[PDB]
Amino acid sequence: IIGGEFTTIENQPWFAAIYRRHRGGSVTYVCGGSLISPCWVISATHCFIDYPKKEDYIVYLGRSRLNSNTQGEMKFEVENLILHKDYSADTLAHHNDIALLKIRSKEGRCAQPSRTIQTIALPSMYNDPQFGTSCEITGFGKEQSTDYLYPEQLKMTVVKLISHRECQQPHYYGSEVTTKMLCAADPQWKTDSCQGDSGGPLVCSLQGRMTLTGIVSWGRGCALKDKPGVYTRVSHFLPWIRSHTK
Ligand SMILES: NCc1ccc(Br)cc1
Repeated sequence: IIGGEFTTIENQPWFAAIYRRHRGGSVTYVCGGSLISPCWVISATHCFIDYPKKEDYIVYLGRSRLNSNTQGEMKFEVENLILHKDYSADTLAHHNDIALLKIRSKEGRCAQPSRTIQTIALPSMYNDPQFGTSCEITGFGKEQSTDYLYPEQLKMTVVKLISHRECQQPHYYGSEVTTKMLCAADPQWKTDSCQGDSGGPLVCSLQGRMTLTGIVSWGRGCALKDKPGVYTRVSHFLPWIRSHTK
């Protein structure tokens, strides 16, 4: 996350931290995700397309730090890694960039709510907030596009949903942005998601409830003028989600 502030998992208790196991025994961070039910984490297909075996991944919930332990955290294995059949990537854009991870503990349990772990609501079919609405994004991604390290503490920031009309303009992304996506950015372009924030939540208040409106997908750089963050539009994937969550 570029700009914004350091936070803790209690302020974003649906946030899932996804890592990959490495030969040589190293484990490194992959992407964010969101807990949409006790057994299911939603994320972005692009995080996993290169290495699609579930056995390689580990999901933490309740985790406020990247490479050290948080009290109350819970470790899970990936019982089912579901990537979208129609995923494809442009030079810039990714399409149908959505994924599901079915989680279970080695002891076989799914997630139990606590001070640091909660599910997040899906939006109702085709129901998104209006443009100009303020939403929050969260992640362990880079603090500056040029950095080589990820921050050790979880960050969040606030961005504003931008109209399709406006995200169409050729000084933005043009044809590359579609109706399966949402755009969001800072009015002054000073804060944004960045590399490593992919798969994480874009959270908006909807019917007096924190709702998972977007999934961090792609952008031109991070926090660059006229290049807002692009997000998978969750409200247009409910059939995919309901079907594959059975
Ligand atoms: N795919 C990494 C990335 C995602 C969002 C923005 Br904005 C920038 C980069």
